[PDB]
Formats: sequence, structure tokens, C-alpha cells
Amino acid sequence: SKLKYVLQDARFFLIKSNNHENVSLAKAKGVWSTLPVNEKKLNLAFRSARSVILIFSVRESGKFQGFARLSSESHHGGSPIHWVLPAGMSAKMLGGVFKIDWICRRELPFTKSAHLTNPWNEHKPVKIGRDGQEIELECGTQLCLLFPPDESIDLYQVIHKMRH
Amino acid sequence: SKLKYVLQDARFFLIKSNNHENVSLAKAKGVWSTLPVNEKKLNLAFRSARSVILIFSVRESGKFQGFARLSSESHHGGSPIHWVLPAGMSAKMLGGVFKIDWICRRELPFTKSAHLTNPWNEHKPVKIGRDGQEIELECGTQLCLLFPPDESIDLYQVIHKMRH
Amino acid sequence: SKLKYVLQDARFFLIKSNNHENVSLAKAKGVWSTLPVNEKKLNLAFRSARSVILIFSVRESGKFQGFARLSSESHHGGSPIHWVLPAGMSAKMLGGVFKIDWICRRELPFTKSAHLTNPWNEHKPVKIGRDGQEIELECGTQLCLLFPPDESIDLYQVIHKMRH
Amino acid sequence: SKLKYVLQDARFFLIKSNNHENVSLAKAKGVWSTLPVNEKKLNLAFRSARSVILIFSVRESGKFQGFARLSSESHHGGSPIHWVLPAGMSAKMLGGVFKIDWICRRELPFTKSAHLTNPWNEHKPVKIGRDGQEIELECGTQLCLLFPPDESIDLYQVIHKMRH
Ligand SMILES: O=C(Nc1ccc(-c2cncs2)cc1)c1cc(C(=O)c2ccccc2C(F)(F)F)c[nH]1
Ligand SMILES: O=C(Nc1ccc(-c2cncs2)cc1)c1cc(C(=O)c2ccccc2C(F)(F)F)c[nH]1
Ligand SMILES: O=C(Nc1ccc(-c2cncs2)cc1)c1cc(C(=O)c2ccccc2C(F)(F)F)c[nH]1
Ligand SMILES: O=C(Nc1ccc(-c2cncs2)cc1)c1cc(C(=O)c2ccccc2C(F)(F)F)c[nH]1
Repeated sequence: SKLKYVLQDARFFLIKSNNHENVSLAKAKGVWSTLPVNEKKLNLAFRSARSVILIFSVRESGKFQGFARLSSESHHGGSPIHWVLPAGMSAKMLGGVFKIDWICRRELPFTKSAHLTNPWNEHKPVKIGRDGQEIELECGTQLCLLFPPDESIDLYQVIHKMRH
Repeated sequence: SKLKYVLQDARFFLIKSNNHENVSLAKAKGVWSTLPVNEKKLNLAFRSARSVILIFSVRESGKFQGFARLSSESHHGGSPIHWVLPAGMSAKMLGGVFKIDWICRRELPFTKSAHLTNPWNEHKPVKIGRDGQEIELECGTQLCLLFPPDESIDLYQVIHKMRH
Repeated sequence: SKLKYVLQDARFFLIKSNNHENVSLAKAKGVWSTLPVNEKKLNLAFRSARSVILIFSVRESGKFQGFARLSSESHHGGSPIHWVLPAGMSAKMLGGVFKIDWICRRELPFTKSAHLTNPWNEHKPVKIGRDGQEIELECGTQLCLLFPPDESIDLYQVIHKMRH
Repeated sequence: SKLKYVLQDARFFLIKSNNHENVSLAKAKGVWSTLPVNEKKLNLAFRSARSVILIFSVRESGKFQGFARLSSESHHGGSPIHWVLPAGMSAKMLGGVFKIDWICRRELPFTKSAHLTNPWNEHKPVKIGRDGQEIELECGTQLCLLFPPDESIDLYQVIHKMRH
């Protein structure tokens, strides 16, 4: 029930990382960053929706690595984070830093989501999509409910940080 | 006295634009933008100082065009603004949008500031500096006091938006 | 023998694309592009090595899609190419265009290269690597020899464009 | 006569730098660089025009610092060049390096060109223009002829590098 409360009326985005290190840093530090165009879209979504849920997948892994709620709009951030940037990209191109509240840090293999389709991506399987693909409400809710419950996470701390 | 109150313990930055259009848009809309690296520095300065004052100069103009107080940290912004970007730069590289409260929208020719030197730039005349050059407290205060008073601006509205 | 001739003393790079579209365009038009940092690295490699071989893999495909020889240093480009760019990145950030001479446009599944490890990447299977990972001479040679012969390609045309 | 020969049928571009350092480096090393969008435009102009002439002006200097002929399309570069970059921009964003053949390294004050208007920029004085502004043939020719002869330059070396 607590997870479903967190997910009520949420918007869902599929976030694809080229490597494991960025998702590991996000789990360790509770933060996320991206290019300004995407940052703008996330900030708009954050102000417009009861919750914004990021569902993370490392390409070539065949799995989702967890999901998290946007905790606030982006801000300047602290000391540099050693993100692993795509070949040739300068860290000077990154925007601000989002604080994220992890709801599940456990993995879900794509084999377990093979029955779900995203109406907002031509009913392709929900694993399929470009970085930032939005997942329709009911599909995104079912996908999140497929993850194993994460006993290392206190959903009350997630619920307390909600300001809807 | 009101202007001096606004300037108390402020930090001052010299902001140089390649063209008039960006400063005109900033006066019309009460906003400013820049690349993320600079945005980060302005956001940090905003949280650290009683006031952050931007002093604007259009290159090749021989003048300052006015000065404004940072009103808040940067945010996603509204509809695109038709900023005039340097040749070859994508608007996708810009960070968020700062709201600024204009304190003076009138010009000051460089000839009138020729007696002031910036200790934080090797005592070069205060007109001299790369974009973002910081101006020492007393020098920056004297420079702002050289501008003609702007009767079109209500300093009470500036003072009311201060949250120190 | 013709393939082994082209590959003599070659340098090999694993090129990872996040979508099929860019590799399909490269196959149709015989060109490639990327960010200026990587463009510089490819131009340096082209000028010094007898051949530079790009081995392409679309992430999440579980296959290599083919491989090609760099035919020239990068140049202006000519006609526009509707590359698919990472979210939030501008085509204005891209460097010039390389002419590439395809050697094989047929696919090779990762299962077929399970016995090849790359000694310049910690002896990990050669399918593993960040974008641009260099592959040691003998490992890259054997990987290219694993691809099925591509009758649609005239290796004499590839060989005749060599200027060693 | 030698100068008029070099300038026959040339295209002329006004290049505006925000600091003296970049123009000083260009004069010392005989090279130029810029963002890929502008690099593409310069490479196109080089391939089609008999000569491409870059006329340099450091903003706020009130002078042109000299002019040079594009000697080649852009290339990798070679040795590093410690260009001064706009605040917040990364050297990784820059394109390749153009070889330039200086024709005059002596300065021309704007007061000396007050009679030349650029018909491809609304008949504004030729000193006026955004970075990269193209200058009509006869106006650019007369502007270059206004510079003082530069005995330190051997125009035969410039002429011998022409490949029209
Ligand atoms: O946040 C990401 N992407 C996104 C795309 C679109 C949209 C939206 C579009 N429309 C509505 S939301 C939202 C987010 C996004 C980030 C990464 C990283 O690996 C990463 C992480 C941190 C720093 C640097 C990087 C790195 F530079 F390496 F990329 C992959 N993805
Ligand atoms: O804000 C600017 N620069 C800055 C530099 C350094 C620092 C700091 C460094 N350290 C502490 S603060 C702060 C601000 C800055 C902006 C401009 C513009 O013309 C402009 C305006 C709006 C949109 C796009 C642009 C455009 F893209 F065209 F540039 C010039 N300047
Ligand atoms: O060329 C690429 N990468 C590379 C990295 C490192 C090195 C080297 C490092 N050291 C020696 S070589 C060489 C090449 C590279 C390109 C892509 C694309 O999908 C692509 C294709 C065309 C246009 C735009 C893009 C897009 F913008 F979408 F990316 C993925 N990869
Ligand atoms: O080359 C430049 N601009 C250009 C604009 C448009 C066009 C054309 C448009 N249409 C046909 S040609 C051609 C050239 C241009 C370069 C600079 C620099 O100071 C500079 C120099 C070297 C490295 C880095 C920089 C720095 F990063 F600092 F900028 C100013 N300007």
C-alpha cells in the first residue's frame, strides 16, 4: 500500500545510462544530473505532477537497476561528482543536480517485464525506449510493482519528503 | 540611502554581452541566463551573500547599461527567449533562468568610471575584465553609485524581494 | 586473403551506438561523425596507422552490425545527415564527417565471439567496452575474420582506396 | 600589386575575438580554431572561393589587428594551443585547426575605416558586425588596402601557398 501511495498519479520516465558507474553513484549519493534540455523537462514535470518516478536501466545490462522519486527541482550541487560521461563530452555541459529519493535499489531483469507494453511507445515492451521515454501511468505502476520489495529502504522517509 | 541599503555587503560581477539584444531582453523580461558552469557559480554566490549584483556592459559600446540584483537561484524558465547566442553555439547549451530585479536601467559611459580601479583585477580600471570578473566590495559600491538614479525603478520593490 | 591484406597492421576501435538508425545511415551513406574530441582521436589514428577499422555494435542488440575502414580524415560533410542524437544534445556540437569504406555489413552475434578476449581491456570478452575502446591487433583481426563474408562488398574497391 | 593579386575574387569575414590573447596566439602560430558550426562554414568557403580572408578585431580595442588568408581546410591540429575560451565553455567543444597565412599583422584603427560601409550589412560602417559577418568584395578589398604594408611578411610565401 505504501508503494502504491507513492506511485499514485505519478509520471514515469525511463532513464538509460551507458554504464553502471553513474547508477551506482546515484544510489550512493541520492542525486542525478543530465544535460540542460533534459533538466528543464524534468523540472517542469516535477512541478506539474504529484510524483515523478525515474526508472533506471544500464544499457547492455538486460535489467532495470531500481527506481526513485524526484525529490525537488535541480540545484547547483556540491563538489564535482565523477560521473562517467560519454566519449568526448565535457562535464561543463551538465546542468544542475536533482536530489532523488530511492524507492527500490534492487534489480529487475527484462525477462520479468516482458508482458508489459507502453501505450505511449507504440505498445512496445516497456524495456524498449530512448533515454527519457515516458511510460503511461498504469504501465509504469505495474512495472514498479514488479520489482522486489527493498527492505533497505524506508518508504516513510520517501513519503515524508513528498510535498503534494 | 535606499540604493546603499541594497548594496550593503553585496558581491558584484561584471557581465559582458557581445550584443545589445541580450541586455534589452533582460531589461524587458527581468531574467538572465548563461552556460551551466557560470550558472553554478552565480547560484553559489546567491546563497552565500546578502546580495549579488550583476553590472552589465555590451562589448564595443563603451558603456555600462545598468545593474540588477539576483532575485533567486536559477529555474527551468518559461517559453524560449530569443537570446542572440555567439556564432555556432546551440541554445541547448544554456542553463536555467535567473530572475533579476533591476536597480538601474540607465547607462553609464566608461569615461565616468575611469577613476575607479578593481583591487581584485590588479587595480585595472573597473571597465576592464573578462566576463564574470568579480568587483571588490567598495569598488563595486562606488561604481553603482556613479549611475544616474533611475526614476522608472521603485527600489522598495527591490528591497521587498530581498530575503536576507 | 583480401580481408587479411586490408587488416594488416590495422588499429581497431569498438564503436557503440545507442540506436540502430545511426548505423543504418552509416551503411547507406558510407559516412560517420561524432564529437570533436573523438574526431581528433580518429584523425590522429588515421594519419599514422596503415588502416583504422571501426567495428560497430548497437547497444542492447547483442550483435556487432559490421565493420568498416576509415577512408579519409574528417571533412565538412556535404549533404545533411539526420543522425539520431542523445537526448538534449545538439547537432551543432558534432564535428566533421568521415568517409568510411564498409568491409562487412552483415551482423555477428556476441555468442560467436565468446572466445575472444581483448588484452587491452583487461582480458574482458571483446564485446565489452566503452565507446571507442581500442582492440589489440590480433584480437581485432580474429574478430573481423569471424564475420560472414559479405558478397555485396567488393574488397578491391576497399583496397584501391588505401593510400599506404 | 601583390596584395591585390591575393585579394582577387576573395571572400572576407570579420572575426571578432573577446580577448587579445587568441589573436596573439594566431599571429605567433599561424593557426585559428572555432566551434564546429563555424568551422563547417569556413571549410565550405575555403573550398569554393579563390581566397578566404579573415580580418580580425578584438572587441573594445577600437582597431583591426590584422588579416590573413585561410591556407587549408581544418585538420586535427597537432601541438596544443592554450586558447582563451568564453567563460564556462570547454576546449572540448572546439573543432579542428585552420592553417592561416598572415598578410598583415599590423593594426588599423577604426577611425581610418570610417568611410567604408558594408553593403552586405545594411551599409553600416565595416567595423560593425557580429562575429563572422561577411564583407562585400570591394569593401573588403579596400579595407585590406588601408592597412599599413607589413614588411615582416613575404607576400610571395602567401602567394606560393595558393592552389587556385
Ligand atoms: O537524465 C538523463 N536523461 C534524460 C533524458 C530525457 C529526459 C526527459 C525527456 N522528456 C521528459 S524527461 C529526462 C532525462 C540521463 C543521465 C544519464 C547519465 O548517464 C548521466 C548521469 C549523471 C551525469 C551525467 C550523465 C551522462 F552525461 F553520462 F549522461 C543518462 N540519462
Ligand atoms: O552570465 C553571463 N556570464 C557569466 C560569466 C561568469 C560568471 C561568473 C564567474 N564566477 C563567478 S560568477 C557569471 C556570469 C553572460 C551571459 C551573456 C549573454 O550574452 C547571454 C545572456 C543570456 C543568454 C545567453 C547569453 C549568451 F549565450 F549569448 F552568452 C554574457 N555573459
Ligand atoms: O564515433 C563515435 N565514438 C568514438 C569514440 C571514441 C573514439 C576514439 C577514442 N580513441 C581513439 S578513437 C572514436 C569514436 C560514435 C558515434 C556514435 C553515434 O551514435 C553517432 C554517429 C553519428 C553522428 C552522431 C552520433 C551520436 F551523436 F549520436 F553519438 C556513437 N559513437
Ligand atoms: O572563428 C571564429 N568565428 C567565426 C564565426 C563565423 C564564421 C563564419 C560564418 N559564416 C561564414 S564563416 C567564421 C568564424 C572565432 C574564433 C574566436 C576566438 O576567439 C577563438 C579562437 C580560437 C579558439 C577559440 C576561440 C573562442 F572559443 F574563444 F572563440 C572568435 N571568433
